[PDB]
Amino acid sequence: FETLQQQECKLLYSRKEGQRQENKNKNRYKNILPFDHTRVVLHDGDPNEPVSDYINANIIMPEKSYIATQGCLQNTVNDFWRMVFQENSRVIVMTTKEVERGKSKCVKYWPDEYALKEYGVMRVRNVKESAAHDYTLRELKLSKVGQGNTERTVWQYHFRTWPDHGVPSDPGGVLDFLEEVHHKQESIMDAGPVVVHCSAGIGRTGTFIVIDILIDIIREKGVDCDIDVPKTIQMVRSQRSGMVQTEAQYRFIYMAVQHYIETL
Ligand SMILES: Cn1c(-c2cccc(NC(=O)CCC(=O)NCc3ccc4c(c3)OCO4)c2)c(I)c2cc(C(=O)O)c(O)cc21
Repeated sequence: FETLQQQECKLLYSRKEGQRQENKNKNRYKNILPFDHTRVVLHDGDPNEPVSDYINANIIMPEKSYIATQGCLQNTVNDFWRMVFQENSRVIVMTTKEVERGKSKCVKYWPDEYALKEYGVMRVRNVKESAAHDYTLRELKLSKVGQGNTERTVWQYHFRTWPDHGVPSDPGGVLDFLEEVHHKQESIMDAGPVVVHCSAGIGRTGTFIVIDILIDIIREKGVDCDIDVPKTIQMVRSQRSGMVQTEAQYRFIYMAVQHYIETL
């Protein structure tokens, strides 16, 4: 893990946008930013706003795409749905609670069951909240106001059991969970990138995107194929820096992948 933490003593890519004054309070952590070449660009924003194209997120495509970004901020909730809509995403993976260890990891941006809110030009209708053990599945209807013909379902799997400290002592919950999200994403033909976030959108988020990428490998090739965790992390970090910030989260990806193979 350290042979890679060092490999980032310097960054091979530019993150000039996130620093612009106007995008200053559009990030949760001043130091965590998105590389200009992968970052999600937001079109069609309030023409009264100078910069409405920025959102702290990065398209992550294995080299099924993903979109890693931060947990919503009170002032970014509308930029968030604009991304969802613009990107045509149908699945959302919340990996953080709304407040861990007493602090705000993410702001609520989905309306209560049966309810319906409006975020800028976007409308969201929670048509039914179901809640299993490790997570809660919320069926949402997103659409741009003034145009109901654009409406589409956007399932939001909200993992809730992840410990405030450390990582799951066992990968079972994360695997059944991801397993669901996989098939759900597969059923929706022409869906956009799966979104996955957390406080900053790089640690825990990266742990999921990564585990999922490898498990997809094990579904296509078998339990025999070769898994290179370290080459994979570098692979995503080239699209978004910091993916996976701890050794424990690193070891998890390993225990995660093996376990899955055991299951098979
Ligand atoms: C572990 N970690 C860290 C991360 C990395 C380095 C340091 C910290 N620091 C801490 O606050 C822990 C300190 C502690 O012992 N508590 C006492 C305490 C807490 C809050 C207070 C306070 C005192 O005084 C005022 O406030 C967190 C990140 I960033 C991070 C991000 C993710 C992700 O998915 O995005 C993740 O899954 C894990 C992550």
